[PDB]
Order: sequence, then C-alpha cells, then structure tokens
Amino acid sequence: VASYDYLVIGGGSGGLASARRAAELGARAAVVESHKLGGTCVNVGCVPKKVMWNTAVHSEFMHDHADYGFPSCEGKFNWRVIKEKRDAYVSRLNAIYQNNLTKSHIEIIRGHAAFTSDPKPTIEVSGKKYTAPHILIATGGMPSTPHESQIPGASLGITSDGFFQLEELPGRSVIVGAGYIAVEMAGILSALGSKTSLMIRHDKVLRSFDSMISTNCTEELENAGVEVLKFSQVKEVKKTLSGLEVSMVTAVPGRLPVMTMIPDVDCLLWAIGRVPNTKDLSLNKLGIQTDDKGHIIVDEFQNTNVKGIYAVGDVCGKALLTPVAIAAGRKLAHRLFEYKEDSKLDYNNIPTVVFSHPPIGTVGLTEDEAIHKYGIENVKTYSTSFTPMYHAVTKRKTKCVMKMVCANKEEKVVGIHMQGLGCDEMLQGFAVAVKMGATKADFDNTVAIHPTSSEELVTLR
Amino acid sequence: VASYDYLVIGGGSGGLASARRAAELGARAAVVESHKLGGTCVNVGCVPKKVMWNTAVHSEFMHDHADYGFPSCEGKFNWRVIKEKRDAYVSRLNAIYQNNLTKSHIEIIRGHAAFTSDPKPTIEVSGKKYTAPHILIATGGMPSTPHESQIPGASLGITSDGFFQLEELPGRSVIVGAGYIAVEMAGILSALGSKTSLMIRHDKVLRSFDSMISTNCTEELENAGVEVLKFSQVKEVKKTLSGLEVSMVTAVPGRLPVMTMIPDVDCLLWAIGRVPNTKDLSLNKLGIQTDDKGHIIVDEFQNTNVKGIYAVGDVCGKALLTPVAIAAGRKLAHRLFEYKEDSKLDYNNIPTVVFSHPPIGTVGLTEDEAIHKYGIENVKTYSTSFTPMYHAVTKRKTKCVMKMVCANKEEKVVGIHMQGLGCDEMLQGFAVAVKMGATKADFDNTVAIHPTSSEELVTLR
Ligand SMILES: Cc1cc2nc3c(=O)[nH]c(=O)nc-3n(C[C@H](O)[C@H](O)[C@H](O)COP(=O)(O)OP(=O)(O)OC[C@H]3O[C@@H](n4cnc5c(N)ncnc54)[C@H](O)[C@@H]3O)c2cc1C
Ligand SMILES: Cc1cc2nc3c(=O)[nH]c(=O)nc-3n(C[C@H](O)[C@H](O)[C@H](O)COP(=O)(O)OP(=O)(O)OC[C@H]3O[C@@H](n4cnc5c(N)ncnc54)[C@H](O)[C@@H]3O)c2cc1C
Ligand SMILES: *S/C=C/C[S@](=O)CC=C
Ligand SMILES: *S/C=C/C[S@](=O)CC=C
Ligand SMILES: [Cl-]
Ligand SMILES: [Cl-]
Repeated sequence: VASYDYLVIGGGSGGLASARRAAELGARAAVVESHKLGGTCVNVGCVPKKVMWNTAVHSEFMHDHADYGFPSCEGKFNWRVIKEKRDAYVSRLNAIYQNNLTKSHIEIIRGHAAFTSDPKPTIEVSGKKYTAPHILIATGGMPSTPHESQIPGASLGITSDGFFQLEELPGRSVIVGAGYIAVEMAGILSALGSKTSLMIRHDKVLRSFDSMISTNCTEELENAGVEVLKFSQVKEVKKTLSGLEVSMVTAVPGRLPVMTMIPDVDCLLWAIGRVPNTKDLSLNKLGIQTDDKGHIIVDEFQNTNVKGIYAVGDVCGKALLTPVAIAAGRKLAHRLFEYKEDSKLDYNNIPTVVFSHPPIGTVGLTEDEAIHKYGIENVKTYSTSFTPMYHAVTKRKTKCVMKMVCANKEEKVVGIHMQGLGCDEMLQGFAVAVKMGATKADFDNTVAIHPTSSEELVTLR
Repeated sequence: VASYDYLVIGGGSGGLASARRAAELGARAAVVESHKLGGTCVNVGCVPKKVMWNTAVHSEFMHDHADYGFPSCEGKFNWRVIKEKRDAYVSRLNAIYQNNLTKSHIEIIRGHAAFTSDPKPTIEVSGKKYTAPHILIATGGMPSTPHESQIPGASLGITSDGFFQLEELPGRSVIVGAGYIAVEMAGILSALGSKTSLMIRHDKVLRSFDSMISTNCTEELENAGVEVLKFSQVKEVKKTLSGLEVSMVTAVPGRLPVMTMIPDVDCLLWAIGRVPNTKDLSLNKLGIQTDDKGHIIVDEFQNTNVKGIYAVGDVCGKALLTPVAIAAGRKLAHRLFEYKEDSKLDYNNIPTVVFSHPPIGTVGLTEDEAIHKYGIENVKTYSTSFTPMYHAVTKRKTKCVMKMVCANKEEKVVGIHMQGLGCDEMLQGFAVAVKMGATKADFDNTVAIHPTSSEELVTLR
C-alpha cells in the first residue's frame, strides 16, 4: 500500500489545479487518471468547443465578405482538416500536462480508482492499493442519455462526447435540449452548413437565464437559420436506409398534440444534461453522502461527511464550469497544506459566457432573482438594444442587447446580461466591478470607449 | 441681434452633447456649424475609421480562411464599394443629428462664427449677430501639415481628412508620424493591400504609451508587413510621371546619416499632429487666453478667462477623444442650467483604445508614470504574453500582451495595458474597476471566464 500526502482522483480541471498548488505548498501528491489528462475541458469540452466556435464565426464572416467590398466567396467547408488540427492541439495539451505534473514531481497513477473496504480511507487502481491523509474526489461528470425503456432507439443518438469524434459534417442534425451545450452545438453545426433543428420542451432556450437573454437567443437562433422545434419531445428513433428517422410529439398549449416524423437525419445529438461520475467509485463502502442523482455532498469548504475526503468540481453538481473547479481546487489546497483555515470559494457572482452566435455574457442575478430577493420596488432595470456598427454596412444583422439589473436606493449593480458581438471578451472586466459591489454611479462615471459596443453599458439612461 | 440662453460654436461631439443636455434642462439653445453636424467623430474620424478597421480585419480573416478548413480564398479588394457604403452611413448620421436637434427645438445656425468687437459677448455668422449669456466654444481641431518653407512639396501629401476622400486604394503609401492616427492608417492601408511604409523619427511608435505597448506594437506592425522606417524624416516631395518621389534622411544613432529616395508613391499621408480651430474665431477681440499653439485655456470647470464663455473638447488640447468632449460638454450643461456647481469632468483614468492590428487597450498610468509618482519600491508590475487560442490552428500568429501596473502595499491597480485580439471590447469593464480603486486582490477573487483572452488579467501571478 503506497502512501502520499495528497491523493487526487481525476486529472481534469479541479484535480490538476489542486494537485499542482499542493505540490507548490510542499505536499507529496499523486493524480489518478483513467483516460487523458486535462479531463473534460481539454478533451471533450471547452477547448475543442472553442476551436469549433472560432471555425463557425469564420463561416459567418465568409457570408459578410462581398458586403465588405471583397470577392463573393464561395462555399465548401472541409471538416476533416480542422478536425485533424483540433485533435493535434488537444494531444499537445495532454503532453503539456503530463510534463508539468512530472516536473513538479506529482506522481501520475494510470487507471480507474475505486475505494476499498479498508478502515483507513484507501483506494485501489489495477488493484494496487494507495492511501493518503487527504483524498480529493474530482471525477467530473458525463452526458446523460435516455434509456431504451423510455425512448426506443435512444442509443442511436450521440452525445457532445461523440460530437468530437465526428469525422464529417452531418448533412442533417437534430439536437435535443435547451441548455447552453445544446445551443452551442446547434450554432456550430448550422453555421458550418448542417441542416439543423433544435428540439426543446417549451417555447424558449436557456430558460434559467434572464428572460431577455432567453427570448433574444431563441430569436437569434431562428434568424441564423436554426429550426427551433418548440414544445417537442422524441418518442423514438429508427435506423433507415437513408439515416435515422425521429418521431416527435409536438404539444403546443391549447392545440391538439401532433406526431410528426423527421426523416433522413445523419446526426441525432442528446444534450439534455450531465450526470456525475460516482457510480463506479464504491462510495457506499465508506458511507460518502450523495443526493438522488449521485452528486457528492460537500460543505462550503469542500468537505464530504467523511473526514479527510473532499470533492470539487462537476461531481458536486454546483456551477459546472472549469474556472470554478480550478478555484475551488486551489482554495482547498491552500486550506490543507498552508493551513489557511478560512480558504474557500465564494460561489456568488460567478460569470458565464455562452458561445452562441452572437455570444452571451451573464453575471449576477436575473431580473427575476433580484425581484424575489429585494422586492419589486427595490429593483430597477436599465436595458438597450442596438445593431453593432459592424453591421452598418452588411445585409446580415445581429442585435446587441444589454441589461443592467440594479438594487435599492444606491442602485447596486447586482446583474449584467448581454448578447452581442464581442460580449465574450466584454464580460470579465464588468464582473470584477460587480464583485466589488459597483453601483450604477460607478459605471456612469467611467468615461466611454468609442466606438465600441462595450461603451453602451456605461451610457445607459 | 438674436438672443439665446446658450450659444454653441461647433456642432461636433462636445457641442452637440452640451446643446442637447442644456435643452433637456430647459435652456433655449443654438448650435452654429460651418460644415456637417457630428463634427470630426462622424465625418472624418472615429466612425469612418471604424468602418475601415472592420474592413481591414475582414482582410486578415480572409488570410486565415484555408487554415480553418475553408476554400483558399483569394484576392481583390474593391475600395469603391465600401467607400460608397461608408459615405452613405455618414450622411445618414448627419440627418439623424439635424433631426434630433430640431425635435429638441435647438436652433441650427449654418456658417462660420467669429466673435465681434461688441462689449457684450456676441458672435456673427454671415454677418447676422447672435448672443447669449453663455457661449460654448467647441470648434475642435484639424490636422497639421508642414509648410513648404520647411519641406518643399509638403502640400503634395494628404492628411487623415484626405484619407476619407480616397476613391481608390493607393498602390503604394508612405505615412509620416508615430502617434495613434499614423499607426491606425498604416494598419488599415497595409491590411487592404497597399505597399505601406510608416516613417517615424525614432525607433518605436506610440512613445507616450507604456513601453511594453510601444515595443510590441512596433513589432506587430513589422510582422503584419508594414515597413517601419526608423529614425527618418522627409526632406522633400516631388511630382513625377509615376507618382510622388519622397526624399528622406535616415539618421540612425552612431551611424552616418543617409539620404534615400522613395519613388512611385501614390499616397503620402501626414499624421504628425492636430492643431486647434481658433485662428478664425477673432478671439483677440475679447482677450480670450490661448497658449502658443492656440489651444483655449480653461480651468477644471471649462471656464475661459472671460466670464460666460467656455470651451470643451479638442480645442483645449487635453485628452483628444470623443467621449471626453461629450462628458465635459454634458457636465458643463449641468453646471450652467441645473446650477450643479460641482459638476465637472475628472480627467483621470480615461481609457483609450487604439485600433491597430491587434488593438491596444490602455487605462491609467504607465510603469514609468507610476514609478515617478510612487517611487520605484512602491511599484509592482505583473505581465504576460501568449498566443490566443484563435491562432492555435493558424499559420499567421499574433501575440496578446497584458500588463498590470500596481502601487503600494495593497497593490492598487493604477495601470492596465494590453494589445491583443478582442482587447477593444475588453477594456471598458476593467476601466470601471480601475476608477473604483480596484486592487489586485479584487482582480484575483473574480472567477475567470474560460476560454477567453480576458481571463488572463484575473490570473496573473
Ligand atoms: C461540451 C462541453 C463544453 C464546455 N464548455 C465549457 C466552457 O467553455 N467554459 C467552462 O468553463 N466550462 C465548460 N464546460 C464545463 C467544464 O468542462 C467542466 O466544468 C470542467 O471540466 C469541470 O472539471 P472537473 O475537474 O470537475 O472534471 P473533469 O474535467 O471531468 O475531470 C474529471 C476527470 O476524472 C477522470 N476520472 C473519472 N472518474 C475516474 C476514476 N474513477 N478514476 C480515475 N480517473 C477518473 C476523468 O476521466 C476526467 O479526466 C464544458 C463542458 C462540456 C461537456
Ligand atoms: C482620424 C481620427 C480618428 C479618431 N478616432 C477616434 C476614436 O476612434 N475614438 C475617439 O474617441 N476619438 C477619436 N478621434 C478624436 C475625436 O474625433 C475628437 O476627439 C472629437 O471629435 C472631439 O470633438 P470636438 O467637439 O472637440 O470637436 P469636433 O468634433 O471637431 O467638432 C468641432 C466642430 O466645429 C465646427 N466648427 C469649427 N469652427 C467653427 C466656426 N468658427 N463656426 C462654425 N462651426 C465651426 C467644425 O466644422 C466641427 O464640426 C479621432 C480623430 C481623428 C481625426
Ligand atoms: S482544462 C484546464 C486545465 C488547466 S489546470 O487544471 C490549472 C492549473 C494548472
Ligand atoms: S460623433 C458623436 C456625437 C454624438 S453627440 O455629441 C452625444 C449626445 C447626443
Ligand atoms: Cl494523458
Ligand atoms: Cl449637416
């Protein structure tokens, strides 16, 4: 049984972040990884996603070309070529991580950890046993897919994981789901020239976001030529000669339910949520607490109910983002090995960008959440809608919408929400301000930068 | 002699801003304008500039096309087409302004104001006389050009003004000057396919900027294929059969001065500074104070030395930016007609974007200014340099460089400086933070947005 100061299960965002910091602070650390280093962000997530989003915006700028005085240009996307480059960049990052771990003398253990029934907390991998005083569970999540028992043929669909093994551009795609992953996939696929539908259970996408964003994003998807199938659900999927055929019910409000069939579908993509990676960890051997969906229960310090065992990141099911996983992993390593006992992540005012077309930036409270929290009379919103000057000379149009949610007499800025060109690089600075408790006065007394989109957030009236 | 509450000379950025606010506050206002409404920003400045910069970045993305899996595409820019669209958009804005002034019952007086020798402060235009209790001078500036007595042939060159009358793409351009206007013009012209040189008196451009930016921008101009002619000065310009021919001295440090000739030059562009528009105002009739270059002298409230006469914007020669002109004009209208006696513009931490390739964002103090102000031991800088993920799959590379200048034990952020993709929409939020007195801790405890360029400013070590 080999011994460390710090055993980390999972070499993704949270695990690597925490292993590294602990090594810096002088711990003897090991990372267990069953697949590739870098986890979801590197391999099947934020990094390959961004490369494909960059590609997709190349597609949109191809369209605007002739408008900008350039040769009317032309057509055909080669998926193979960018797929190869994207793979090679991911592999590059895998090696960068293995090499940085090794330079820091963090041991890599290759394989699938489970906990044993030993009384000391102890894992085993290809069954050698391993233990530390401090074990971090950082095993992330995976996509959920329907069971065949609910929807016959469900396993003919792929997930976002399979999206990154796609070797050619699907001629015709149906994406199921209404969250940020579904929206992003639909936008990439349609931009590059797949005939895309997005199938959602209600009338709008991103329904947990501020209703301005929810509404505007549903519109901009339609405008970009994504077919949004509202109030619709897959009932089953069949293999045919010419691809998949998808049965849906559409059940619009105050009309009769109608069953239709989508033929000729090359890619059916389930984006209906993620489940945590805990089923195979033998958690019940130690009585580690989960909820009904198998998230690990932690306190504000990332403690499980079992002393000396911790969890960060997707596996806990709160704020499912790479930088959250990282910051929580780093804070925890400061607590354990620098004995900074008040080291913890604040989960408030965490900013998000959704990489739609155009991208969404959001931080803080929706106008709804603010009203519930402050009461209707203590909430003031300011908002705006304009066409970026980029589009002054193009036929194609997108909007920029911005919204500031303000609280109380001093008008503390408790929420910013936007979708527009450039809003992906816009948000970080404003989220700094919002974490400081900036009030609208603070915004109004910053001099504007002209001409930009961003200057509108400091000139709202 | 016709009478108003508020007479404004100049219908550009500052003038229109101040006229409008005063009307809102219930004054009877008139604007005198000799050319077109909207002034320099609308007509020969920030708006046409931005449209051409947008065009230029279309050129750069054409290059990256084949890298992103798209048909190798191809060539030929049609200047005529975007020039027409750009003109029509400017004219559109002219009409928008005339119409908003009229809706607000602000009188437009068309023609050239000068002051008279009347004892009451009084102007005349096509000589009708006009007066108010309150006169705003907002006449802006114009480009300077060399005299024929210093450089024979100087009047064969154009200025930035003439740049916007260009009907075709100059085959071969020589830009003279080293400030932001020169850099921007060189970058637009080269991107669109002019063989461009930029002629500068020393070794780097933007020498008033933080030395990281100065250095990196000089490099990125070279990399984008702008020929930077260092330590060089025009001695004269001649018309030939095949265009202009430009004589320069190059006088590099510790080498012999060498005279060379640049033949075949279609466009010589002077960008060596701006002079204020005061020569024709008959200021001396009222004893209004200027400096040796004819800027109008004001206090922190925009008062001249003559009671009831004010000046905002470029004509005062401080912070030559549209949003500064606007904010000062608006603050002043609040002082005069809302009797808010402490209404004034803070000229500190005014942010600037320079629209090079890639763009520059800067706010606050250079590492130099900070050292002079805080002493060397109380200044800490953090900086970084990376290649944006955009470029992970392209042959072409640009850098992103970022720099945070920090002061004192708490490490107040007193300076941010960057050049990179997206840095034009990045800056506004961070400048809000900087105006609040944000410290590096405030930055470090904002959660990052991944994957973006902007997240690097909150993860510096
Ligand atoms: C399609 C998609 C796009 C996304 N886009 C973004 C984005 O743009 N921005 C953003 O911030 N977030 C994004 N995310 C979320 C981000 O990927 C995750 O929030 C982040 O990776 C969470 O890190 P983690 O440490 O929890 O888990 P992970 O990164 O999943 O890592 C867990 C690791 O544990 C390994 N592992 C699992 N169980 C075991 C075991 N028993 N033994 C050994 N090894 C094991 C796994 O193989 C894996 O490498 C995206 C997610 C997806 C799926
Ligand atoms: C090439 C270029 C690009 C620029 N790019 C940017 C940028 O991207 N961002 C930015 O913020 N700043 C930019 N600027 C600066 C910005 O254009 C000016 O700072 C801004 O217009 C200042 O406004 P103003 O009110 O002082 O003067 P102006 O806008 O010049 O307006 C003065 C007005 O007075 C009129 N006038 C003059 N004298 C008289 C008279 N005697 N009687 C009647 N009418 C008269 C003029 O015709 C004019 O319309 C740029 C400037 C240039 C030249
Ligand atoms: S997917 C990104 C991972 C980078 S590490 O988790 C941060 C510390 C090295
Ligand atoms: S060039 C931009 C001018 C807009 S106005 O000066 C601001 C108030 C209407
Ligand atoms: Cl690996
Ligand atoms: Cl006009």
